[PDB]
Amino acid sequence: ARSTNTFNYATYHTLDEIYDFMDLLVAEHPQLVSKLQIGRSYEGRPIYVLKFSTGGSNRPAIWIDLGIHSREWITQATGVWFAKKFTENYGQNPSFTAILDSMDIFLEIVTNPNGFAFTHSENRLWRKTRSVTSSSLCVGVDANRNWDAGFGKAGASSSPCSETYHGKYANSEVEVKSIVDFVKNHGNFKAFLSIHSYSQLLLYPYGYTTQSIPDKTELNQVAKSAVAALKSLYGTSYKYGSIITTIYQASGGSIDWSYNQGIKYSFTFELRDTGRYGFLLPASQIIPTAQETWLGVLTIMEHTVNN
Ligand SMILES: O=C(O)C[C@@H](Cc1ccccc1)C(=O)O
Ligand SMILES: [Zn+2]
Repeated sequence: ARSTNTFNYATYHTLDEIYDFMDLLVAEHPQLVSKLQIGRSYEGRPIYVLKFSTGGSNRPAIWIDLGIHSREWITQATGVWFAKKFTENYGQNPSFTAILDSMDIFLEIVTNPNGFAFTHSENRLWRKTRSVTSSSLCVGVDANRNWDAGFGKAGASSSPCSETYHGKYANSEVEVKSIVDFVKNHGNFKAFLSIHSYSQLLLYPYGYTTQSIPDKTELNQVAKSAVAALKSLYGTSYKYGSIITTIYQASGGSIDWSYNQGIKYSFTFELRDTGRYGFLLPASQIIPTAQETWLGVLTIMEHTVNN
């Protein structure tokens, strides 16, 4: 509340709490972390990315996004945690310190502000954006169906009323469009991670096609390593594989897009649990989720810095 050291990481926060946190952290580590506004959401809320950097030109960078699907509250919670941890581990953890010395990290905690507000406001289980319009009384697009990676194919609904609506066209949602433009403009991203919940999966491309990525052996071996890492803390068991194979065919997904942009290291995480609590994971499992997912992510990032 008064400092990032006083913020309660073991509870779920609202939008303004999260935003105010961002500003604290920036304040406490001005040499390490910047706040960027890459856009504004459908209902005009600012969209923020934290950049963690030790300097340099346009260093290779790591993208992380959380909270694309608003009801997956454990993601935004992990995101806050990550932010602090980056600030904590730099100069303490030799590994993490080798990473930031050579790459930047871009973290988007609340990818989907509007639907986030709406989960607190009115329906806890809202998933989509809050876009309106057209020949529909139904609001919102499945932002993780809106990307230009086999847009509109099977694995997404063309019904506005659908929980998996894909929207009117690829990149129609300003929440997506804004990441698209920013990553295309940066042009030096090496990894692209998107955090979801639940069902404990680590996923690489594709979702939209049966076709194998050419990097399949590496990304699988990376996935494998990551999963092994994560499990090490608390013994949380994760399955890994390509989307379509592991979860289901899904079109217009983040990772397919990123990967098609030449960002080799594209992974999505589906965090705890497996169905016991589902989206309404207990405040008590925040920290132990964050810690373990951490190791998973840190393993991807070391692989990244190394190849
Ligand atoms: O919602 C989730 O957590 C599941 C996620 C499966 C997915 C992963 C990566 C890419 C595309 C689709 C989705 O349905 O968006
Ligand atoms: Zn999701």
